[PDB]
Amino acid sequence: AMCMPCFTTDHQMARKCDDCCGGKGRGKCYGPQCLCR
Repeated sequence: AMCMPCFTTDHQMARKCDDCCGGKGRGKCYGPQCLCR
């Protein structure tokens, strides 16, 4: 499912997840998975 992981130890996990998913607000970190909308 995931675009990439979300690691809480990476304080920029939400920005990286957005980058994976195409830009601002497009990715959500839901537990250990970055999921694209």
